[PDB]
Amino acid sequence: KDKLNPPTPSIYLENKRDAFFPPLHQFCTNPKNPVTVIRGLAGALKLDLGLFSTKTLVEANNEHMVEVRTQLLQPADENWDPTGTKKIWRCESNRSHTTIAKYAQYQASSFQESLREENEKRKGPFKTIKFGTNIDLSDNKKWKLQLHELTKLPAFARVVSAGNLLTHVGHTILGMNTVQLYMKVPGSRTPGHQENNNFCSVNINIGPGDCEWFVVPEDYWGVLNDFCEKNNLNFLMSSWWPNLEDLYEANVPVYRFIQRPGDLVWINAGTVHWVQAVGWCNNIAWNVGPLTACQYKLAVERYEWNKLKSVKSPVPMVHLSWNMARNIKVSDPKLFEMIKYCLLKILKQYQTLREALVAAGKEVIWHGRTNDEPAHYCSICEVEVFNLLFVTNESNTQKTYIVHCHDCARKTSKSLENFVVLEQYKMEDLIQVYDQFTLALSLS
Ligand SMILES: O=C([O-])CC(=O)C(=O)O
Ligand SMILES: [Mn+2]
Ligand SMILES: [Zn+2]
Repeated sequence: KDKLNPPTPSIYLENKRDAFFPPLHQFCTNPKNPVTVIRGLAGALKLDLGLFSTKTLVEANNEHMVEVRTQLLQPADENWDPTGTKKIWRCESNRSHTTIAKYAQYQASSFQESLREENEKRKGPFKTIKFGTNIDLSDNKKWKLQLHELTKLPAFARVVSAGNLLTHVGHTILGMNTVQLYMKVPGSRTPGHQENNNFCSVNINIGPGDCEWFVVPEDYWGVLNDFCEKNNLNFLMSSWWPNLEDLYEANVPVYRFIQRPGDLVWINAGTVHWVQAVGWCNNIAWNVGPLTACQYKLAVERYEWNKLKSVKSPVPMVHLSWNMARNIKVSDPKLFEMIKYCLLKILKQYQTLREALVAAGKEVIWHGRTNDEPAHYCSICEVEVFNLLFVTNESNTQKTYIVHCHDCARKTSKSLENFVVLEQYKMEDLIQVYDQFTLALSLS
């Protein structure tokens, strides 16, 4: 079908007015648009992209860490097995570390070398390339001018804003509410994925070269999960590059487009995507969580799915849900009912566990909390642990407070005789927050 190759939802900005025009924000967060390409964004705002050039980055922090992926240079939109016999989903992508200064040297010599081949005149085997990915730009003292430039964006796309759920988590989540940088040569690939806990994402191409994007709507993700499983791949943990002919056969629509320097790509919640550099360029990216029923719903879904698959959730959705109820006036009835439902479930589970402990003669110790203290995860299984913390007698005395969930503590110590139970919130107080959480009136 032509319907299997749909057009790209696109918007063309000329000036600051187009960029701050409220219908732009509405268009991006509309569930019907899996992706929005905002063309000419940096030009419209007069953003100085030179602050993110490789020359500038070397001058700023030349010894900064870079994660290196070593890959094969594949043709166009395909992925072949090493021998060049057939197209397969598994990608080769070996990891190591380098510095900005050393990768910059490779990026430049790569370009010079291709200029020479181009002046040498006239199925693989395939060449090896290196991709510099996941560069951490969270430190405001090291990247002051870079981070300040991104505050020039319209509020809905900023790393920090009052309407961003990730701003309401209350603590740093590396690479989600902090910026990541990518340094590339032609063929550099980001393999197939959904964002952490299905949060929206923003990506800006610094240039000077182009990137090519491939996008599949959220509601087809189960089909791609099946494909991975049938090819001995973990959808969440493995590196895979979809065979477009497999997808077409399975009637999965694929959005395909070019991202030019200064173009901003908005990836909506749960949208599946993979990317390759066409030329030499850098990119920057981070996550955003719009206050919509759609975003909250997909975030909760992936949170629960990650438990089944034994994968850690970077976003602590229990911690976040209480913060929303404490600090955010919710005027959408669907969104309000979703949050209320979740809090009620947390509250009942917490009540059940607490009374089981008390009925069995186990002391609950009042421990309390520091404000802005991050959520806790189980030191063994990495599930989020809220309020009732399980700590060993020894870690307690030493004041190390190494957190365990109830299930892991039990599996170790049958009657919890090796543990103490710490409580961070009084029950009356959580009941109060829940009770005072009501639907606000908005006429919008
Ligand atoms: O390689 C990049 O530009 C980062 C990327 O694909 C993404 O935003 O998922
Ligand atoms: Mn992404
Ligand atoms: Zn555990």
